Amino acid sequence: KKIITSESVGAGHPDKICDQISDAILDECLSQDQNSRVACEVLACNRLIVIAGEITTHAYVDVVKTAWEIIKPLGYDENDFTIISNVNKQSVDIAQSVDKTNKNLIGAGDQGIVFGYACDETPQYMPLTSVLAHELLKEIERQRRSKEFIKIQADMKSQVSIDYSNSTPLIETMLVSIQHDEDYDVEYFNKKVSAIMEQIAKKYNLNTNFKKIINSSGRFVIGGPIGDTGLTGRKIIVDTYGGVGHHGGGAFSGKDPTKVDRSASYFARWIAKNVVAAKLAKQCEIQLAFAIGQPQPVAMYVNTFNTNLIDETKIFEAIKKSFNFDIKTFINDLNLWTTKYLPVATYGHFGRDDLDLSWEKLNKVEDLIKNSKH
Amino acid sequence: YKKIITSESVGAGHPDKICDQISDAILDECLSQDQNSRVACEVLACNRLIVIAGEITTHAYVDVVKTAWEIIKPLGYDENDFTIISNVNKQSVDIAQSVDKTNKNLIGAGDQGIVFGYACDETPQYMPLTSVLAHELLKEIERQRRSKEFIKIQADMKSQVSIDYSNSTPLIETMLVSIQHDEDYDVEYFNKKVSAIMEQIAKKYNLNTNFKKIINSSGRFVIGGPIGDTGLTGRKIIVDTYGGVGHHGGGAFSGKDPTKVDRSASYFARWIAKNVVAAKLAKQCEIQLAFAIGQPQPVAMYVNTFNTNLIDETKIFEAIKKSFNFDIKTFINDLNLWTTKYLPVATYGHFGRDDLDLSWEKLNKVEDLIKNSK
Amino acid sequence: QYKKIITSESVGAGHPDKICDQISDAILDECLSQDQNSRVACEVLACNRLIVIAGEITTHAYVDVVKTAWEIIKPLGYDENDFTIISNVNKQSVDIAQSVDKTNKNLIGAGDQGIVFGYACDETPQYMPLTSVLAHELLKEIERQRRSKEFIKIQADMKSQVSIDYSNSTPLIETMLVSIQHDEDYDVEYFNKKVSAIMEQIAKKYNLNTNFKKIINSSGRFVIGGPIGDTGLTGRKIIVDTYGGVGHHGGGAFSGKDPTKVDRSASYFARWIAKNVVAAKLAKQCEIQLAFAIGQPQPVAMYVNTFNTNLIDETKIFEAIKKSFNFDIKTFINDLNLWTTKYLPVATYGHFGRDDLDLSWEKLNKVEDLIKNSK
Amino acid sequence: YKKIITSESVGAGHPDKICDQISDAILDECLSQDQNSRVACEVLACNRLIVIAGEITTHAYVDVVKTAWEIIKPLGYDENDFTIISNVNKQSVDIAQSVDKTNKNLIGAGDQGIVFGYACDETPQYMPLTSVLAHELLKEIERQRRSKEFIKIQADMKSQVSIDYSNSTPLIETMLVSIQHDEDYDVEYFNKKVSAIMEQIAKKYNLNTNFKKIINSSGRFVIGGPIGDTGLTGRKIIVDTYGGVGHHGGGAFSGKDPTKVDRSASYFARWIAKNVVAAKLAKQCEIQLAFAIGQPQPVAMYVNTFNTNLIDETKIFEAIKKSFNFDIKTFINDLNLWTTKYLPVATYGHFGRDDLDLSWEKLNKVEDLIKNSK
Ligand SMILES: C[S@@+](CC[C@H](N)C(=O)[O-])C[C@H]1O[C@@H](n2cnc3c(N)ncnc32)[C@H](O)[C@@H]1O
Ligand SMILES: C[S@@+](CC[C@H](N)C(=O)[O-])C[C@H]1O[C@@H](n2cnc3c(N)ncnc32)[C@H](O)[C@@H]1O
Ligand SMILES: C[S@@+](CC[C@H](N)C(=O)[O-])C[C@H]1O[C@@H](n2cnc3c(N)ncnc32)[C@H](O)[C@@H]1O
Ligand SMILES: C[S@@+](CC[C@H](N)C(=O)[O-])C[C@H]1O[C@@H](n2cnc3c(N)ncnc32)[C@H](O)[C@@H]1O
Ligand SMILES: C[S@@+](CC[C@H](N)C(=O)[O-])C[C@H]1O[C@@H](n2cnc3c(N)ncnc32)[C@H](O)[C@@H]1O
Ligand SMILES: C[S@@+](CC[C@H](N)C(=O)[O-])C[C@H]1O[C@@H](n2cnc3c(N)ncnc32)[C@H](O)[C@@H]1O
Ligand SMILES: C[S@@+](CC[C@H](N)C(=O)[O-])C[C@H]1O[C@@H](n2cnc3c(N)ncnc32)[C@H](O)[C@@H]1O
Ligand SMILES: C[S@@+](CC[C@H](N)C(=O)[O-])C[C@H]1O[C@@H](n2cnc3c(N)ncnc32)[C@H](O)[C@@H]1O
Ligand SMILES: [Cl-]
Ligand SMILES: [Cl-]
Ligand SMILES: [Cl-]
Ligand SMILES: [Cl-]
Repeated sequence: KKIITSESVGAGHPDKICDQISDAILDECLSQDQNSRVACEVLACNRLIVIAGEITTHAYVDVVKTAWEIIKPLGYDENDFTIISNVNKQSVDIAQSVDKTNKNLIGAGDQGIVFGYACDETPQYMPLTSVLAHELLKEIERQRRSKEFIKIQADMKSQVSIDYSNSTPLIETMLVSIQHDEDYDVEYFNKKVSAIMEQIAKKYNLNTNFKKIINSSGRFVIGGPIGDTGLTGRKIIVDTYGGVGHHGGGAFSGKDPTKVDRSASYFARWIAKNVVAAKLAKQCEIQLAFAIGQPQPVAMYVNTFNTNLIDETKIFEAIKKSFNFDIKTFINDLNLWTTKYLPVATYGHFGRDDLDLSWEKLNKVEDLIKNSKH
Repeated sequence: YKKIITSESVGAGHPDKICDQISDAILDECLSQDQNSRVACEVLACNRLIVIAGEITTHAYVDVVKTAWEIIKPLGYDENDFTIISNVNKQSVDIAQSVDKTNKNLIGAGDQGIVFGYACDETPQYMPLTSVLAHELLKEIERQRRSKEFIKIQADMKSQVSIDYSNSTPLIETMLVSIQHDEDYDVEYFNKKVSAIMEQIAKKYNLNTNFKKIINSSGRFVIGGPIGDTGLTGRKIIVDTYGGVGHHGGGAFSGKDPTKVDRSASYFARWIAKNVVAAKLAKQCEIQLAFAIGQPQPVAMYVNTFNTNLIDETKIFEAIKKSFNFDIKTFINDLNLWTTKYLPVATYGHFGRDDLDLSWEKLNKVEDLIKNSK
Repeated sequence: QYKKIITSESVGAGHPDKICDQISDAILDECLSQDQNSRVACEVLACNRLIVIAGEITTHAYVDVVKTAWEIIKPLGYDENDFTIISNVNKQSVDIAQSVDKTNKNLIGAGDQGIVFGYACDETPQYMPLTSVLAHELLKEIERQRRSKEFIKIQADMKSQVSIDYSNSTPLIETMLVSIQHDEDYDVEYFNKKVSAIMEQIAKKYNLNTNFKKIINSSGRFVIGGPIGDTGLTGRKIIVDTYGGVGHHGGGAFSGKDPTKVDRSASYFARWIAKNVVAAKLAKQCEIQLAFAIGQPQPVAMYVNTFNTNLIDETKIFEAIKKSFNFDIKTFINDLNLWTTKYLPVATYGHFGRDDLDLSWEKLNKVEDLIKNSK
Repeated sequence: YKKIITSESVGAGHPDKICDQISDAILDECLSQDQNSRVACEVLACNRLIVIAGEITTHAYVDVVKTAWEIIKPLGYDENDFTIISNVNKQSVDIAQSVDKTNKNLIGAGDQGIVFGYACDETPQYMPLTSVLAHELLKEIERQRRSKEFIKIQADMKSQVSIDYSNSTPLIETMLVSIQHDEDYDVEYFNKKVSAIMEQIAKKYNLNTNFKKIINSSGRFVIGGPIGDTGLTGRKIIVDTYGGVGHHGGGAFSGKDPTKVDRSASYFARWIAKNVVAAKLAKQCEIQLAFAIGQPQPVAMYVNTFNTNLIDETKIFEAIKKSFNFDIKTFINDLNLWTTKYLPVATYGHFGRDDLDLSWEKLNKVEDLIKNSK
């Protein structure tokens, strides 16, 4: 059997708490000052939250109040954490490279490599393993908040394995771990989780006879930052493509759009998704590489995994003709100065049928089709 | 239209790598005193603060300040440069009971997750050439910084290497380096030193010497280390692994004892893949393994040979299953992970290190694989 | 999500409203085969174990309504003892008849007042909305497979609904939904796989994406069906019969009606105009509204809407239509051979864009006239 | 070239409307006795037969003969005019299990389907003027028939009004009425009465009086009601709604309890559209909603403002999502659909009825829409 597996984590997972605080701080800066330079990193461990990084802005963000906005809906209060604010300014050496003399150009905020990915497995143009893993946790957290699923807490993880041996996928295993109250009823808990798992499988017209692994540790009462240290940018595969897509290593949360790790990753997704939606391939991955201070990528590679429906050279040419690779220009084309990032800090940045993200729009299919012709 | 693949590396004074080094230095000290330590040490370094956190249950005592100074003093920092915060929590007893089975003789996985192992035949290291070259550039620059053969530079540095794989012999397309330099440097001397190092590395691998060189594209890099950019443990996971050519499941290595399968199973998967390729069963091999917390074996496995298999894929899969022990306690012991020193892999990658002697890099399973693949 | 997601439906041959439309039109066809001057307005109700055949017929024909009903219901699996049949056939009001039969002038007066809309667009080779085309194709294929036994343990009552995202210039399928009546002992895994493959095969036939949401038997159980599960009546699927909610509708039903009922004949006429306008490349979409008065031989109003997709001035389209078509009711009925057309075939799967049939109102025989008259 | 739009209405003695009235009178009787009734009552009226059929599961008992007599006696019929057939089946238990969820806080949609809600600013009713005028003609004639101000007429009648929208002020182009009359009527009196009523309605809406009048074009209409034409429930769905100016999804209203979304969601969509227009977000608004049997929320929505939007269409869409709850059970309760009497909307249209007090006609969401659209 060909068994592929991906994961997700919930809103009370400690790494995700950090991503949410980073992006909530970013969103508050950008709401006040659209030219903010923000690289906000957070650490959450036991009873300490550290808010750090490099920010140059006209805004003022109350980082304590912002942190409380993320942690109060998970059950924490104002006395649970020491908060350390260590906000440095952006290095003037980086800033002079980004802010070019030509005021219509933005130089890349760093070197690096990013990958964008899309496939035709799901309506989201995402790997089915990742879609199912996120949907499981979104439903559990929805029920936790509405009180349809009682005596659970917000720290949780999922993992879904799919059998791709035949042309119809089968679910092989669904796994969930959910932090629970000391006085929980394990029979009620197992039945709730089993039902949620089946409901998600049925929503995607899949089999319902898969293995279920429910709270395999056998006890999960200690959780959140008490059980495990969180840091920003430690769930980059959960944030992206579940291990089916390649990754260049850059984290998203807490970064303004001049950080190409974020903005060019969104751009690359937008390209790949439109290539696949245009039916030029079943799977498409776009690698882009950058040099600090340079306003365009220094390299690009387009991989269609032998699923291309037209010549690879024509795909590559259609992409070059249909997209503008100037950083300032693609930041503007995707409205990244006015996008709210907090909503993508949980449950993935891509394929979000619950959100309206610019990099998910299929508005380049007509250009790609026209530019790919004979 | 050329096929250009790009990977990166970072130096010992890069702030994320400072954190990885402190994490692994702390781990090495714990394991030297107590081979049953449970350690998950996470570090943040920003401006003038180093935060040492995570979850440790041990009979050892580690002087975290002294350990941090051992990493930062060779980079030019002193005892008054950083506030050091020590926030060492204990391992959750709920996780511990799942890992330390009542049985004895078994170790349960320390978490769920997915890991990937990768190997290819491009280099004697069985690693992607892009990654090998990127690391070799920075190792040589840092060697010269310490010997004073390359003056007026500092320890924060990055590299990026682009290779053109359009034809059967790879060609270097671009080598890029950024190196933190002193205010009073001589840019002409600096450019000449870097150019020569780039050519020397290319010649060491018998490659072309006519490639593009991008040297300090920002045009000024005086501010650096944690002053210029916040570092965190486990934020260079692609640099630590396969440079974007191999998949990644998202787990970080540094600071973790071998019961954390993100580390131990990633090493195990590498060991498998490298032996597959060394046994000439394939030119490239990638192995995915998935885990469930508390369970002593993987819950899923997938083997990809990218259509470079020299025998039937099913026989490779079977030979792997027959030639390795998938029990976690057993593979931890087969790789001598309780007595391996991790600090040396906290810079310049955990894989393909022909400068080190790592158990997961040994070609001691070739014989078994060949026998079991009939 | 913020999107232009447009949705249309279809229903199958064993859907209870469609059973009624088929019995209505089969009765009409038998009358017109015997007497081309028949006046027929045949309405059918099917509930539980009763079929009522009613309406107003004046004819020299004789139709065996029981035998006709059995011709519709036997291929769906019913037998001769499943329904009580009530035949309540009244004559056409002589007050309506004298208005329609203008023997004096050689004219036909409209059989009623009313408004009709004809519609066409360039999305499909049928010149129909893609949502409607796909919805019908799904059910035609499932019913084809039911009869050939390629798809087992299903019954004839079924519905489909297709949602397309038109937010950008290329349409993408958003959702395909089907509900199919199934046997008690069915295998849900086999059923899901069969439906999924049919859905994908229809998408691929039209060169569309195959990664859309699939909603398959959302009720979770559909063993009770046909008139037992739901009452059918003639003329309760007028949007399925026409343009799936993309086109406007004036409210008139088609089935069971002879061509003097302008609800039917003028609807067909308006489709014929709209289709030819679009095929002539005068517009990408065209909707024609016509209004009538009982006893009057021509429409009392007309409006032509090209939805801002006109390729030439709207006044020239309007003029070309007036020069190319004859709006006298008797004349357009004869131009479309409506007295000799068989209507049973259009009582399932829609009256328009039927590339599986040869309908007069679907012929592109006015394109040359429209192009010439638009200059 | 004039832009002439036309709509119709029919009177209380029209045979299709007789059926709609008996359907809704039966429904009202069921709901007065049992608010959890499930009712889908369909009626056929032809020559001398009335058939009362459909699917009802209830604790109520309705005397269907007495109910039918309550509709037909004020139209001049008596107890010996019709054979009455009662064929009341129960609701399919297969449908019922889908609608009446185990989770008793949800109602699943009673069927699949598409509904459209519409509103425009042409009249105080927020309805197309053509429809408003057509209904007003027949309401006034029927009022006069009953008060004996218009003698020697009967209750079967129809109207049709054509308006020229070529210029910014609408002009009436044609008014057409047909009214069933006694054999011994005086045609001159009748023509003058109808002409005056037509002028009186035009003057009520401040319109022109120079339009074409088409009065009893057939030239004789003594035979009428079910003797002249067969009626069925749900055969005037355009007259019931928006006169051909709004789109329609094909579902009928009369005889259905609120779990049939063809009715309840049509009312809900009207309530949205009307409030959008009253809030001055657009001059015309049409809302399409699609449903799946057993699912408690719509599966699709589209909002069309016909390029008359006064703010961005995305902000209208967002304001609607924030201001309305799309859960079926919730919108049924918000509109008090279990306790609304439906008989009054079975003649003269279900929308824009400034002579009734309908929940879906209340402008009680304008403040929410304005607030949520900033
Ligand atoms: C407070 S902000 C803006 C002050 C003033 N409104 C202005 O435009 O100058 C100025 C600097 O404070 C630093 N800073 C430190 N903590 C901060 C916080 N919580 N929010 C915003 N900036 C902060 C950043 O480096 C930032 O560039
Ligand atoms: C298992 S912990 C990671 C290792 C931890 N750092 C240690 O000291 O062993 C990682 C994630 O698993 C989840 N987790 C925490 N305690 C758990 C338990 N008792 N059972 C299952 N999952 C748990 C939480 O989401 C947590 O962030
Ligand atoms: C210091 S250790 C060893 C003490 C004594 N040797 C023993 O065997 O119990 C005990 C606990 O201290 C906590 N601790 C806090 N900081 C520490 C540090 N710097 N090194 C080791 N353990 C630390 C860990 O949770 C660990 O389990
Ligand atoms: C450019 S910084 C990352 C973004 C930064 N947090 C900011 O506030 O914009 C990332 C890495 O690039 C390198 N770096 C820092 N300053 C640099 C410069 N002035 N030129 C080039 N590379 C630099 C250092 O290795 C640093 O860790
Ligand atoms: C049976 S038809 C034709 C009889 C005879 N062949 C003739 O030419 O007079 C005469 C009338 O019967 C009434 N009728 C009742 N049931 C009928 C049916 N089943 N087929 C045709 N006409 C029917 C219609 O009103 C029709 O005008
Ligand atoms: C759902 S029924 C209509 C409401 C019904 N009269 C009642 O009493 O609730 C309308 C159509 O849906 C289909 N239908 C019937 N039973 C169904 C079921 N159990 N699941 C799905 N669709 C069904 C049939 O095509 C039927 O004509
Ligand atoms: C008359 S009601 C039952 C009266 C009894 N009060 C009860 O609660 O059970 C029971 C069934 O009768 C059927 N029925 C037949 N004709 C009916 C009618 N005229 N009014 C109500 N139900 C009728 C419906 O299917 C309904 O669910
Ligand atoms: C004209 S009839 C429709 C077709 C009719 N079933 C037939 O057999 O020809 C439709 C409606 O028009 C009205 N109508 C009936 N007889 C009429 C007449 N003599 N002149 C005008 N309208 C009439 C009634 O309102 C009736 O419900
Ligand atoms: Cl984790
Ligand atoms: Cl970096
Ligand atoms: Cl239906
Ligand atoms: Cl009518």
